[PDB]
Amino acid sequence: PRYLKGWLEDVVQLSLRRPSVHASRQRPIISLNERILEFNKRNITAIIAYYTDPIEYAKYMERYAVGLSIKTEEKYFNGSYEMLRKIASSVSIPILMNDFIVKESQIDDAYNLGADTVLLIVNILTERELESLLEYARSYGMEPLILINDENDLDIALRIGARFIVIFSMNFETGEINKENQRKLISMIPSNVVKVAKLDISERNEIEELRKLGVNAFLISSSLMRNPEKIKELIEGS
Amino acid sequence: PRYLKGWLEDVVQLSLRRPSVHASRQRPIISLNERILEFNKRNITAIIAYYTDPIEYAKYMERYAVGLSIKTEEKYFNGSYEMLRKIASSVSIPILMNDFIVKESQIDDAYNLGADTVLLIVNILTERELESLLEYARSYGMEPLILINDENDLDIALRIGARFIVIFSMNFETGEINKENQRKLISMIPSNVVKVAKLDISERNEIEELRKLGVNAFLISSSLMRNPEKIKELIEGSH
Ligand SMILES: CCCCCCCCCCCC[N+](C)(C)CCCC(=O)O
Ligand SMILES: CCCCCCCCCCCC[N+](C)(C)CCCC(=O)O
Ligand SMILES: CCCCCCCCCCCC[N+](C)(C)CCCC(=O)O
Repeated sequence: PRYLKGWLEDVVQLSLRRPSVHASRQRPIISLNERILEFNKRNITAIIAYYTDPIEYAKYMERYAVGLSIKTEEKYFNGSYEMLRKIASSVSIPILMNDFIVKESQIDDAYNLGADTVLLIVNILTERELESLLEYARSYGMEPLILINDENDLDIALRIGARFIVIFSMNFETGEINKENQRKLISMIPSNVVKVAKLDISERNEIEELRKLGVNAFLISSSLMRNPEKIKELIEGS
Repeated sequence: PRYLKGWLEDVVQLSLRRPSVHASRQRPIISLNERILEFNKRNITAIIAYYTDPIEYAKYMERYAVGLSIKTEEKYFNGSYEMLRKIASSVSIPILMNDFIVKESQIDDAYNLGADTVLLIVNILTERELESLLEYARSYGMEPLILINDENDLDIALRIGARFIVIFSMNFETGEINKENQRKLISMIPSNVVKVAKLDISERNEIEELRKLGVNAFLISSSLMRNPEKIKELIEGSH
């Protein structure tokens, strides 16, 4: 990967050592990106539920969300592989594995655990690595969601042929999104790319303008909320 | 302008020396790109008639075309400023003045002759010139149609904030379009740009699939045909 600083370098160092799992999947892959496209056709707002017990939430969100985002990074985000595997086997909507993917065995894990795609982060990989890991996931039938954070990220993402892009424009220190830069990046992205905008639930009212801007789906974090129904009702009312 | 070679250099040097005109516009701007979006909303195929007796042709296509393109380049395309004024004073659908625009006075000419927008061509202009002519056209209420011919063109147009793009991908000596590169370029354009594809009338069967790729309108040349009813009926049939 890249040679970074601080906690990002630590989580990169740790992820490079992530032991792979013995596991086998319960169902075939459900394409997250194509389901988003089918939600667009049917004029249903496509929201990836960004989860931070987890089985209860996944059960509730299954009837409403276009897909589920499950954190598996262990040191800084309290995730686990077993959590993912349990969620993936008892739900039948696409599961996105959310982690710091730096080697091919992590894509094996995601696949063997029941995930339907994985997150790739341009800003921690070389261009060579990103194309190699993008093609490795596709070998399993997984179009990964590629996280872009700035213009250079997007240049690389389009050069290697990414079809599934999530736009952050976030400071990896604080965690705040520059909405202005996010809008910019979204507007530079080809229309044959499935575009996902990262939001917090407090900015839920930006959804409609972002749709008109070309956004196909939304990766929505619910901050400190714990009640799936209340999360869902707050999304619904906007 | 950029440095160029062949006939393209010649027409660009001729255009730098194009005398301006002093006419008075006889009706307000009718926005071509918005009318295109109106047609999209109504599921009416939007086609810009690429005219190539012209007043009879214009009066006839006014009922069906989303807009008209009139050539005003004089030496190679047999166009004239006076033909543009007479057509524009006679139909009520948007008019596109198609020329080699390298200076602001030509945009003045378009406005004063009654055109509703202008063509700008990425590959004959520097980036600064193109951004400058873009805003000057916008000073009159003309969102120009920006012509892109390759990926470097498209990169420059999206950076300056082109909202209205026509995709050619044409060998500028022969006039032949690389069809699969035209489709590549179409798909590289963000979804919120109004997209126009150049077509020959013999390619009218590609319209539906081009709509599916995200194309909003079609700049259709009718080749050698001389009967405007036959031209319309040939397109009417293929839908
Ligand atoms: C798998 C999902 C991708 C999103 C992860 C983005 C990372 C940015 C979030 C901020 C993380 C901040 N923490 C918790 C590590 C604190 C570190 C603060 C610091 O830089 O000093
Ligand atoms: C090359 C010159 C192009 C002139 C534009 C001719 C368009 C022909 C359309 C004929 C109108 C037929 N209508 C009345 C049924 C409308 C068609 C509806 C549709 O767009 O499918
Ligand atoms: C006229 C408004 C601009 C539209 C874009 C022009 C593209 C046309 C390209 C085809 C060029 C064909 N020609 C005949 C002009 C070249 C031959 C000139 C010559 O050597 O006689």
